[PDB]
Amino acid sequence: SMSYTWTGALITPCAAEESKLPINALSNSLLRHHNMVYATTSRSAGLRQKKVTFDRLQVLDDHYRDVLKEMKAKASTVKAKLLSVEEACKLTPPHSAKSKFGYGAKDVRNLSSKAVNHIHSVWKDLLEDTVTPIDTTIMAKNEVFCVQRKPARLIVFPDLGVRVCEKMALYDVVSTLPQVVMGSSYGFQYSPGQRVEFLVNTWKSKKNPMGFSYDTRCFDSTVTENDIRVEESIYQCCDLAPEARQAIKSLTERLYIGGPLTNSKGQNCGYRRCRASGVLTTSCGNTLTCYLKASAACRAAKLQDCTMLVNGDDLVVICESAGTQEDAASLRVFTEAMTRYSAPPGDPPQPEYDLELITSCSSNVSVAHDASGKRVYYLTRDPTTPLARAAWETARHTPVNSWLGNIIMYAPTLWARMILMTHFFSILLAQEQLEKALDCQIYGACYSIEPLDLPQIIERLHGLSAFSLHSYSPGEINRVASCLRKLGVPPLRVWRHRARSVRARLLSQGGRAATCGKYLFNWAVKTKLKLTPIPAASQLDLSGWFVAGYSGGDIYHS
Ligand SMILES: CC(=O)c1ccc(-c2cc(NS(=O)(=O)c3ccc(C)cc3C)c(C(=O)O)s2)s1
Ligand SMILES: CC(=O)c1ccc(-c2cc(NS(=O)(=O)c3ccc(C)cc3C)c(C(=O)O)s2)s1
Repeated sequence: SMSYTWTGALITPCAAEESKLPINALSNSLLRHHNMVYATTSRSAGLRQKKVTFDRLQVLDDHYRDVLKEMKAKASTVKAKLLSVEEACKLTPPHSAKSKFGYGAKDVRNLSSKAVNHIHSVWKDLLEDTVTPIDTTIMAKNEVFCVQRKPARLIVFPDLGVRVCEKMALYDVVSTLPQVVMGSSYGFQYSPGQRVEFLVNTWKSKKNPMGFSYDTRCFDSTVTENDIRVEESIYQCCDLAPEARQAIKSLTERLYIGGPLTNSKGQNCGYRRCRASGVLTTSCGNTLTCYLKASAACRAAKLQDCTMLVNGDDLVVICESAGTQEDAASLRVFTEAMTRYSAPPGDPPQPEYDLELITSCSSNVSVAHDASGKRVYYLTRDPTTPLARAAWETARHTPVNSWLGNIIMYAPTLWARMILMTHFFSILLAQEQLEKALDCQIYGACYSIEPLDLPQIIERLHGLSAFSLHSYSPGEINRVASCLRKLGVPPLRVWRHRARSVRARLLSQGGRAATCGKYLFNWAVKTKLKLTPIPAASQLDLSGWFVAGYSGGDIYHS
């Protein structure tokens, strides 16, 4: 079974595409080596098509079935509700792709009769037809990176009407089931601090810890019909209304298992027989399937007390070491088993004995010290991509503000604090847009956030320690300094000066702005302040922020 089959029609763009970093009067203050940054375009779609097109083979043994039976037993305890049309509509992002049937995200969010009527019609069709493949659009994603160039990734999604129907039938399922089936192993239930806490405690739970990350080669393409039907059988274990059962069966047969691909010009590009990257179940399905295969593989490889952390296709395993030589052999067997389950590795997995050396979800655990000198572990990552994207956002407004999402997720880091916060608050101040809400993404879901609320948000997600970390590790320091040299990003003395300036402007503004100045830039002054809990913090409603992953799920909140 080929992951895809093609007709020859090109994967066309839906709008003008820029590959080179746009430059304005602000660019240089952040990055000088402009030619290092680029954005992927449909022009490289061909290359990607060749990488994601291959045959899949699967040999399922008793370990696989034993793990599956256990997962289904847990899924049976779940009771999920069918969402109402209005509820599903409110979860639609304001700028989500418009329907091909005469209405857009705006009409959906406002519950217009035209949109609500078509949605209802699509729903009825799902109930009465469980065989006809549903159309999907295939587009080349425009993503920014630093060279040393990768081809654009591909996104496959059904019409807006179908997406609302997916929410109605499955939102409650994909939001509640993974945590029940996988418990503490389900990664999306954790905020960055909780993820670090889980990784550290798990590591400490082993007499002689050993860990490794497992990178599957183009995971979506390795997902087979069997995998997708297996996922449906797990969903069906839930206590569901009969109408929901029918809808899930229908969406599985007509959309999740596969279907035709249509480019932006309306031409048939081919056919998909693997995971669709732009459906509501993409994250939950990848997570369940990755966890199923990995769990079974741990048994085949005989790993001791293998604890796992799964986020979609991202997998991290921490177990009890049985000796260096043996761990290496076990990992080999693990990879062989994963391969038999149609989850071949991209990069061969290697055993690590230093927690901080394991990268998962493009991040790693590191350590610093708080105002009290106490050791504190936090999540960080290589800042190259975040900075390249920040450069792009410096001269171009985008649907998703990566800089804001990165400040929220990596607030305790040296780079997010010194550069991202300083640079963007400087711009927000000059343009008087501090109070303007911006969209960013957390675990795949889109959120509208006011920059002025960052202090509270950071306090709630990372704790006051995020505003006073210091004495970072040499490893982290060198990686940050190397990245800055590579990109041609100005040094500390420059950022410290800009930070003091920004901090002074914010303080004068008063209100929330002053709070931003005091907490976000305390590191920039020589005579540090108090920094005590923020009252308004408790006000913020962060429920649903770290519950589940919705990558490509077309999900919006507030
Ligand atoms: C290349 C480069 O600019 C740098 C390399 C290492 C640097 C570092 C500056 C520090 N100290 S600091 O100047 O007080 C500082 C600056 C900025 C923030 C957000 C926090 C703190 C505590 C470091 C540390 O304490 O570990 S590492 S700065
Ligand atoms: C307290 C603390 O750890 C720090 C305070 C300021 C730091 C800084 C370290 C730097 N550079 S470095 O690449 O890390 C570096 C290069 C060469 C040597 C010989 C040493 C270093 C550290 C800074 C800068 O470039 O502005 S500030 S690091």
